[PDB]
Parts: sequence; structure tokens; C-alpha cells
Amino acid sequence: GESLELGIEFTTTEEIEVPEKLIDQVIGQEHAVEVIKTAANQKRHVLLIGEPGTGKSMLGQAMAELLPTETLEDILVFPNPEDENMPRIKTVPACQGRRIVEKYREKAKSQESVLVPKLLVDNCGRTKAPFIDATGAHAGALLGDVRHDPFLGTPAHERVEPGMIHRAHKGVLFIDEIATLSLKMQQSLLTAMQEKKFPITGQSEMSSGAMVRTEPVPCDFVLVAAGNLDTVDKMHPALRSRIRGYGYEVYMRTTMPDTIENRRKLVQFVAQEVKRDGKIPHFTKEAVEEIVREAQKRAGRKGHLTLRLRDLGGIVRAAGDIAVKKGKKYVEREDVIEAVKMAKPLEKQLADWYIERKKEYQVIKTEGSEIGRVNGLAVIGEQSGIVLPIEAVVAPAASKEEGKIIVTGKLGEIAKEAVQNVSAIIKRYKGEDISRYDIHVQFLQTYEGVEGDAASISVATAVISALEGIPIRQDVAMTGSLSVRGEVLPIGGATPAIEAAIEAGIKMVIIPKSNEKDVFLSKDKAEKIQIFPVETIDEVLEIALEESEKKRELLRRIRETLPLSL
Amino acid sequence: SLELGIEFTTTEEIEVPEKLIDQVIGQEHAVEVIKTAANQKRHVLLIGEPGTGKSMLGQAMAELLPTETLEDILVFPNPEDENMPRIKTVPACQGRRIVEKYREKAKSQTVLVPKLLVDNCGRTKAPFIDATGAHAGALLGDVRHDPFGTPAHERVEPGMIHRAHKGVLFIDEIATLSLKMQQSLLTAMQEKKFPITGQSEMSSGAMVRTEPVPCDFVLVAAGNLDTVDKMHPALRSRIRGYGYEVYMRTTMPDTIENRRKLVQFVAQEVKRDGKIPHFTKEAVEEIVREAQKRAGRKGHLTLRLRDLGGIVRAAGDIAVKKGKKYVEREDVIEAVKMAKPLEKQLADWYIERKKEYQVIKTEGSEIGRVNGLAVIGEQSGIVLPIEAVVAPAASKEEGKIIVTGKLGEIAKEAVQNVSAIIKRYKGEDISRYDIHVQFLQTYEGVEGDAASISVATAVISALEGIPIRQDVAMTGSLSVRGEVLPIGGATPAIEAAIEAGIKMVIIPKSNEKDVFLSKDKAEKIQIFPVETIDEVLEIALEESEKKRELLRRIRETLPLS
Amino acid sequence: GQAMAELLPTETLEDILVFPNPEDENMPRIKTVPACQGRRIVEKYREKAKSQESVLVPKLLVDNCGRTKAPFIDATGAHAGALLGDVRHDPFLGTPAHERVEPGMIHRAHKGVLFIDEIATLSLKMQQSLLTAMQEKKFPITGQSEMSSGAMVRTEPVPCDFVLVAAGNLDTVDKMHPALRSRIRGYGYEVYMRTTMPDTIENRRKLVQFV
Ligand SMILES: Nc1ncnc2c1ncn2[C@@H]1O[C@H](COP(=O)(O)OP(=O)(O)O)[C@@H](O)[C@H]1O
Ligand SMILES: Nc1ncnc2c1ncn2[C@@H]1O[C@H](COP(=O)(O)OP(=O)(O)O)[C@@H](O)[C@H]1O
Repeated sequence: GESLELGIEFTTTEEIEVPEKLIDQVIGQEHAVEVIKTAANQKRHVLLIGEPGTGKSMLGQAMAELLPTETLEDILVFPNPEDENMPRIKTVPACQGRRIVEKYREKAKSQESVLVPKLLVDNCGRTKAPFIDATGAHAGALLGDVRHDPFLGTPAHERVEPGMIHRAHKGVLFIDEIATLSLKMQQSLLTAMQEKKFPITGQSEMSSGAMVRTEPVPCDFVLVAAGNLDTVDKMHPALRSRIRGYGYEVYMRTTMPDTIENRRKLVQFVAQEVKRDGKIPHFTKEAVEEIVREAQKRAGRKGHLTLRLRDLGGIVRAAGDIAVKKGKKYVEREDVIEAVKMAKPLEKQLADWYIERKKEYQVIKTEGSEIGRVNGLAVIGEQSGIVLPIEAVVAPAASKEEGKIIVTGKLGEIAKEAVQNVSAIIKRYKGEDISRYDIHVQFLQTYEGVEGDAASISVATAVISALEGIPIRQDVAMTGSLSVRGEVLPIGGATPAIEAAIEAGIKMVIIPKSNEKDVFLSKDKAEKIQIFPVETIDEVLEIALEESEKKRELLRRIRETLPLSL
Repeated sequence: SLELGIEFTTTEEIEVPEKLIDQVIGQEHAVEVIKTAANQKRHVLLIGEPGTGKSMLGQAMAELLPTETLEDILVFPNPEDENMPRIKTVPACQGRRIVEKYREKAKSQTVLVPKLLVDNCGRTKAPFIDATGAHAGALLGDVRHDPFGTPAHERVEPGMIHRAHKGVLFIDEIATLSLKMQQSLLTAMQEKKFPITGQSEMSSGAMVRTEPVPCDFVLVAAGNLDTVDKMHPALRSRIRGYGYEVYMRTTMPDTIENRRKLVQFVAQEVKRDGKIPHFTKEAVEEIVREAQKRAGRKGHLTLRLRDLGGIVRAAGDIAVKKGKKYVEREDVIEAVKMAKPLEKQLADWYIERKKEYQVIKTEGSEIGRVNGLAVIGEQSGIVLPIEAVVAPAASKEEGKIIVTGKLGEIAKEAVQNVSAIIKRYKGEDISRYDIHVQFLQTYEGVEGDAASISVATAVISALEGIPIRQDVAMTGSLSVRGEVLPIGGATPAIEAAIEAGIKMVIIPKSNEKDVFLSKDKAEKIQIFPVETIDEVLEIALEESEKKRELLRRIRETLPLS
Repeated sequence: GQAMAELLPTETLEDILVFPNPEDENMPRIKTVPACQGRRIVEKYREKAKSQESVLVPKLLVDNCGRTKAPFIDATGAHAGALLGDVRHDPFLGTPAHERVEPGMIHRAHKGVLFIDEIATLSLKMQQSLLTAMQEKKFPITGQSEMSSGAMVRTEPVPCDFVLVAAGNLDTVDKMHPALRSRIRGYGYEVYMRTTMPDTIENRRKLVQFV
């Protein structure tokens, strides 16, 4: 059998307890959770900065549940006998608003054998402070508006519409992408935050609503603004300064340690997601384990689990949908594996489509050995791996005064400097004669370019192979950065890279020892390939170069130029 | 002919399926997502080019929805507050009756009959409402203006979101809807109910707002690669976070089953166009040959069915003009020429103008002159004469390879890869010369690495004084170890050679399956697929001991494998 | 585009009339009749109205009486209201919504040709609306400015069965609404104009005809 320790024994998630309140359902953002609790108690504004689907809105909703619920109010607007264009405002305990209006409305009907106040905000029946999401709202929606009057017309007070700031009175006002609001909206929000009251007035100068401006309307909200890294510098400086000086700024984390306790929380995660969705079956232990395996793969950091839970939640819902279509009673591993494929976001679908097309015209060799030809590995996007064949040949120098290392493949800056670090090793073991050769290296078919330094050890191997005439095993693939002292440095996407080797039929893959905990392979795939974690360039060469006296002499010669420390 | 996995004489014999989901051609991922989503009422976002079947998948999803549970929506007068008409939903067909009940009382008389907003009585399929481009009042509902007076409830009009209650609401180009309408759409999605009110503030309908009206629709939104970045953020997060996202494929595997779908496709296109005759079998085969050439991908068929449908129609129009009873292969061939993409007419125009002032030898042999082949755009080739001459180095310290022709970045690196091979076989003497290579008359530039073997041949010929056959044309990329790499547009390249009267063409072996020629053209040219640079040279260079020595020298610097 | 117009049928041309809607003033009703009939119908109602003031008069939106060939309507550079139709504002006891209805060039092109050069310079919204008109062959007239009372008026769909002849130079291709180009491409033809012809005796003879 193949399983993981989840810190709890269960058959299906139906046995897993789901915390009652939202704040306890938030996983892995301990700091953000502590800020929200303090902000809810001390009534302070918050700015949440992070990637989408990281729980910013969830936190805003959680804060709402932590606010007092026994003094909620209704907001009424009445006609002003003394100044029709300044409708009067009144707040009363929740549920009272409906009664007051109902009462006046009945009298008005009766009398026509009287003016009726309008209920702007009705909080009757609320068991918790309001959560108002004003993300992307327009000026009138956010701050309130007053309809135009074509005519003998309509009383100004009943043309008054509340803004989300008013609906958020004694609750939470959530605004993601806060920096995309106009400067004027951000200034007005700031004013509302300072006064806790904000008059409603018509937004369009061309409307008769423009001359109507009610008494200040209560808007005692706790603001929970959100956005990504660009938001910081684009938002109204005065608004950011206000939150910063009277509240908290939080940067959302994207990973959490892969500990037994944290996995146990992911068990809770699947359960709360199934419960919140209400349209999917419960998950068996194997299915939850697959969810955890996905969390490890999506972390992008060894020893950690992802906190991109909107995405992982998408996989939970898709797995359930698939189970339902198959008429199953519980979601199983097979359903999760199928959900991962079916629920890929647009970005990964494009990356995979691209790599699929490239592989159809790939020139990969996986049997025998070749001089100056090595199978490197590349990762496109987040998870799209592909074998990266690289070739090298040695020629007499075109210039009588110097030897050059000429590399092609549209390399970006990091890749180009990676080749320079490699050349230091080459020049050192080869010696003075190096100035007598031009070494041409070619990353085959990289028409969209080469980025990063993960092909460092590959270039080194191809070049050393070409210089010495020692063939390179084609059944070997490799990836790894390199230091000028010969140390193999870590790379990103070890799993996607290894999966590409496996798909291509490569039997052995070399990776930095630093990345051994970044390898996530099912029992099945693990049996198809031998993984060699390495720390130094000489170890890469002893695995990749074909055996001979020539090779052993080469290794000895190279080891002579590397530090003993290595 | 070709195997189409179905026998028939004309498309008139081909049966177009019952289920719309079955009609959809080659978007297997999308089809499975639609089936999985319909079953669970999950929203779906389809991203792809126009005419790729987005609307089709939306209609198909409506069909996969329950029908026995549809409901009618009625709006009633509200005695307490006229301006807030009341809403009642009941099982389908029950709406029509409830209306007459009250209507009878009208006779027995003050009695205000409720209005039937949405009537699904008699529907066999869940509703499919295409709200693409709708204005606010049409999408969200409206209340007619009253100069005086008519009862408010009677002036209420359902929005498409309401007509789509328990059905599918389809919106292509969703990101072009005002951010405000997108907001209302979001709310309608969140609550599954949305109050109807007057949209224009110039109207008295604006003082009316009904009770939230049910709008439990499944949203199938559509757009292109720019849509997600442009739509209302709250709407975007909702869809990206809780629905399925699908990128519409642009090609499909070339199998018997898929070709069969292309037959069905032709059949459907003739039927819905209604202005053209049916297609014989060979005509359909020609449509498939086109699907193959348009894939620009060996072993695949194109999925820009809007384009294929364009050829079908142009072929039909040609059949009609000639007074033919059926569309035949000949008609389709003329259709391809008559309805080509403006991009191809442009490339063809350009190639035609250039041929007028072109230097082209197609017989004999020449030292330092090779007939390379270039592909302009996606499906138009032209012979690319490349010349090389060897001169004394201008610098006594280094020899150089100077290439002209306005080469882009990839073409320049291709030249560097070629110089590796030249330097290796030529030895140290190479630093004693300046090799000038010229892509003749390439005033709009040279792009890509498809001229790699051509440059290698021209340079080797010039260095060795070995004439190159002019009745040979060639295209292919190259690795520093001498391996010939694949190129794009192998067919258009070969076609240029045929049009130029060149008898032999060299192409990489890996592109062998990218060659799509009719029997007529195939018999006019000899195709030589190659794997390594020495094979290119043995075909293109004139026989001589000089050439035999060159090949021996070359093969000595290439891998043995 | 003009040549194509001369090749279209000319015996079934119609007149387009807009009438007042007793049941919903903001949705004027539309009626098409054989060419020349429109003028008569209006003339008739107009005379009765005059008489009665000791009645509402329908408005003739498109009058094709006397045309010997299908209309050629050049909408190059036209604004939204000119292309798709508009409804004038009402300052006041006012003017019936139906007589404030103005036809768009798409309507005038009903059963004729709608020519639009520099098609890519039209706003995206105009191109989307044109696409809709092409698909339905009918397009309601509504006020273009939200600030106008014409904005709340939206007539029944008005016929606009035109054959579109869009034009432009090489930049047009990539700048126009992709859905519009795709529509023409899949249900019509794209043509690249040549700039030269062979210098043959036959072609010179045509230049004689040209002068
Ligand atoms: N840290 C987390 N713990 C639990 N669930 C989370 C977390 N982050 C995201 N989610 C889940 O993701 C869904 C989407 O998150 P959301 O709050 O909308 O993200 P954001 O506002 O940052 O885009 C949540 O409603 C919940 O199901
Ligand atoms: N995948 C497909 N399978 C079958 N027909 C297709 C496909 N894509 C496009 N078409 C054909 O093209 C016409 C236009 O497609 P449509 O669904 O309107 O595309 P989109 O909504 O993406 O514009 C269809 O009604 C049908 O005739």
C-alpha cells in the first residue's frame, strides 16, 4: 500500500470535525489570523497583500464573524421639511426599520382615501456583523448615489441609495484590488474612515440627484483592503498611510511547513471544503492523501505545503464532481488524479499545450552514448518539463590571439553568466591551451529562449566531453546550477523536470542533492527511474561520462582543480 | 483517396447527431468539462478564437440539464407597496393556468391579473439564453416607463438572467460588458436571485424594484486570451475560483474517428448554410487534406472550423455558379484559391512581385550559389538564393564569416552554429579568410534557422571550389554536430521548388510526415529526406574527386553513430 | 461596393415605417411595406391628423420609392448614432417617441449594400453591434446618449438585411474586432486589391475604356 501520515486516522472526511467559525478554518496564515483577531477586537483597519486565492476575502469574512452582533442598526432616510435636498438620517436597532417604514406606508395608503421614510440599510435577522465586498465597485455603489428626477416629481429622500460603506456600518468593508479604485474614491473612503459618517449625494453632475446631499450617513466599518504586490505603490498614499498608522499591513504567505500538524489541517481543509460546497461526496483517506501530495508538489519549496488553497480547493471540488458523474459514493485517489488534469488553470493548459507541440519535433536520443551531446532538462512555466538536448564541439580558434566559448540558443542574462561560471572550470582543468580553441555550444531548438542557470552542469558536461572526446551516456538526463568552485547548486521544478525524463524514456537523472526533497513521485513512476543527487561537478561527470581509462584520468585531473572541501 | 471511416457518395447521406454535445468536433477536454460541469451546475469559462465552438458547447450544456423540474415566474401586484411587485415561482405549465384563474375573475367583475414573466410550459430542454452583447435592461430586466396609469407589476420585464433560471446563460465577450453589468451579474450569481428595476433614470420605471426574482442559471462565459485580464475583478475571481476554465484547442489528432467528425462537420455546414449543394466523397477528402495542411503540425487536423466552413461555403458557391448538382474535389480546390486568408493573398502577392525581379538558376551547377527555400507567413514559399565567396581576411589576426541579408537573431545564431562545422573540418587555415555570405535581395529580412544547411552548402562549396547543383533546392536547420533539424512549412517550401521548376528538394527526415502533396505535384519533384549534413552535401554537390575528398574530410569530424 | 449594389434584386425593395405603440410608448412599432407605399401611408395619416384638429402620424424612416437599384449606403467614418440609429431627446406635453426615432445607415441599407471603409477605426462597440445586425438582419433603434430621454426608447427590431462591404488597408486586418473579421471570413470573402495588371494589348484597351 501507498499512504501518508496525516496525523489522524479516518475512513472518509465525514468523520472529520469542521470548526464552526471561519477564523478557525483559515489554514497556515497564523500571523494574518492573529492580526485579524486583534483588528476585530481593537477595531483597526487592515491591508492584506498577497497572491489571488490565498484567503484574503476569507479573512475579511472571518473578521466579520468576530465583530459584535447585538447592537446592529438599521439606517433610515426621512424627508426634510426644511430643506428637501438634505434628507434626514436616522439609525435604530435592527428590525425596527422595517416596522417604522411599514407603519408610515400604511398611513400613507389609508390617507389617499403623507411621506414614507426609506429603509437604506436593513439588518433585521442578521446573526453576525455584515460583510460587504466592494471589490471593483463604482463610485455610486461604494459611496451611495441619488437617482435623477425626470419630473410633480419624486421626493429626494426616496431617490437616495446607500453605498457599500453604509451597508458595512458596524461590519466589515472588504475591497480587493483597492489600488484600482479611482483616486477620488480612495480619498472619499479615507474621509468615511475618519468621520465614520459620510453624506450620500448624486454622483453625476448632469443629474438632479447632484443637488441632493443627505445628512452624514453612518459608516462605521472596519476596512479590509486587499491586493497583490503592485497595489502597494499604486494606491492613494494617504489611504495606505492611514491603515499603516492606525492598523495593520499583512503579507500573505504562500507555503507552510510540511509537518504532521499541518497535514492534519489539510485533512480539516478537505472536510470544510466538502461541507461548504454541499454538492460533492466525502473523500476517502487515499483521496485526502492525494490532495496532500498535490500540496507538496505545489509548494515550490522543499519541506513545505502550498497555501494556494483556492486552487487546491478547486481540485477538491473537481474531484467530487468527477466522483458524482461516475456515480461513486466517496471521492477516491483516482478522482483526485483526474481532477488535477481537468482543473488546470488556463496558464498551465497553455504551457502544457506548448510543450506538447515542441515534443513532437524533438530530437531526443536515449540509448547509447555520444560525444558532445547531453540531455539537459528544462521547466516551462510552473510544471511543464521538457528534455533539453545541448551540444558542444571544439574547433580551432578563429582568432589567433584568443579562444572563445560561443553559445547559441537565445540565452537570457542568467544563462549567459552561467556559461561564464562554467568556463572558469573548463579553463582551469584544460590549461593554457584553452586559448587555442573556439568551443561552440548549442541549446537545440530553443526558439523562445533559454532562461536560468539549471543547464550549468549540462553545458559543463557537453564541453568537457567535446574537449576530451569522451562520450556521454544518452540514457542519462541532468539539471543543476554550478559555482566556479564546482559546487552543484539547486534548481527549480525538480519534479516536472524528472517527469519529462521519465516520459522520454531516460533511465537515470542527475539533480542537486539540495533538491532531493523536491522530488515527488508516486510509487509507480519512482520505479521507472534512478535518481542521483549530487554535490559536485566531478560526481556529475562520473555518472554521465562513459567508462574508460580516459575518463578516470579526466576525473583525477579535474578533481585536482577543485577544492578538497568539496 | 483517404480513409474517412465512413462510406458514402455525398454528404446528403451523413447523419448529424441528436445531441449537440455529440456534434462538437475535437474539443474532447472541453466536452468532458461541460459534461462534468452541467451535471453539477458549475460555471464554465471558455477561452478561444471566434468560431471554435464556444456557443455550441454552451447549448450542449443546456441539453444536459434537467427538464422535469423547470419553473414559471409570475409577478403579482403588491397592495402594500405598488413599487415593489411580488414574485412567485411555480412548476412549469402551472403559470399559464394561474393567470387565467385570475383572468376569469376579471370577468366576474379591480381584479388584477398577475403577469407571467417567464413561461417554460412545454419545454423539452432546459433554457439556453445567449446574452452576448445584451444591454442592461435585456440582461438584468427592466420596468417600462409610465407617463401616468398602468400597474407596476404589469410593466415588469424579465432579464435574460431570469429567462435562464434553471438553464444556461451564455455570454461571449463577457469582458466587454460594462463593469457595472458584470457586477450585477456577479450578484445575480451569488444570490441566485436578482430584483428587477427600471434601468433608465429618465424613466418612471426606475422607481420600481421587485422582490428578488430567481435566476439560478449556470453561466458559460466566453472570450479570447485578453478577456480574463479585462473583466470585473470580483467576477473574475468567482469564475477562476469556483468554475472550470477551458482553453479551446486549435488542432486535434489525425485519426479515423476525427476525420469522420470532419465528414459530419461538412454535412452540418451545408445544412445550416442552406445555399450550397452537398459534397461528394472526394470533395470531403479535399476538405480533410486542407484540415491536414492547416494543422501546421504532423499527425493533426485543424480546429479553426470557422475557416474550414469558409472553404466549404466558397466551394459550394463555386458549385452553384457552374450549375453543378454536387460539390466535387475540383470545386474545393478552386475554393481554397478563391477564399484564402488575406494573409496568404498578401504573401502570394509579395512572392509574385519578388519572382519578377528574381535571379533563379534551375539547371547546371554553380560554385557558391545555392537555392535555399523560405516560407513567408504560414503557407507560402519562395526560392531563397544564397551566395558565398571566399576572400583574403581583412584582419591578419582573425578570419571572419560575414553574412548579409538583414538576418534576425535566430538566423544569426544559426550562422554561428554552421561556422562551428566549417571551422572543424577546415582547420587552422580558416583564420586566413573572410567568408562572405549573402542572402540575395532579402529586403524584408531573413528569419529563423531553416536556411542553415543552405548556408553550410554555399560556404563549403566556396571554400572547396565545388559547384552546387542548381536543380536542387533545400531547407533544414542544423546542429553543431551536423544533425539536420526540423523546419516549419515543409509543404509550402516544396511547393515553391515545384513552381520554380526545381527537380529535387532536400528536407529533414523529421519533416517527412509534414509533406502534403497531390499526386500531380508529387510526380513533378524528387524529395530527399536527410538526417545529417554529409547527406545534404552528397546530394547537392557535383560529383568529383574533390567532392569525394571533401566528404571524407567532413565525415571525419562528425559523430559515427 | 457600388457595383455590387447594382447586382442586387430591385423589385422587392421596401419602405420602413415606425408607428406609435399604444401599449408601450417607449417601444415604437415597426412596419415594412413595398417601396412607394410608405409615403402614401404617412400622407394619408397626416391628412387625417390635420383634418381632426378642426391622431398620431407614423414616421417614414426609410423611403425607397423611385429607386431603380438596391441602395448603396456609405457608412465610412459614421458615428454610433448615424450607423445604428438614434432617438432624439425630448425637452418636454412633449413629442411622441416614435417621431424622435432616426434610422441608422444599417437600416437604410436594408436589401442593399452597407459600405464601410476604414472599418477598423469604428469603436469596438460599433463593430459588435454591426455583428449583431448581421446575424439577426434586424436591429432595434435606441437612443445613444444615456443623458437623453431618447435612451429609454428602444423600438421593435428594425430590418437591416444588408450585404456588408467592409474595406481598409493592411493595418485594418489586425486592428478590427476579431469576431467581425471571423464572421466575414467564415461566411464571406476577404479580398486583397491588386495594384498592377499586365501591360497587354487587352489591358491597354481597357484603359481606353477607362478614360
Ligand atoms: N489559508 C486558507 N485556509 C483555508 N481556506 C483557504 C485559504 N486560502 C484560500 N482558501 C479557500 O480558498 C477559497 C478562496 O479564497 P479567497 O478568500 O477568495 O482568496 P483571495 O481573496 O485571496 O483571492 C476560500 O473561500 C477557501 O475555500
Ligand atoms: N469544435 C467545433 N465542432 C463543430 N463545429 C464547430 C466547432 N467550432 C466551430 N464550429 C461550427 O462553427 C459554427 C460557429 O461556431 P460557434 O459555436 O459560434 O463558435 P464561437 O462561439 O467560439 O464563436 C458552429 O455553429 C458550427 O457550424
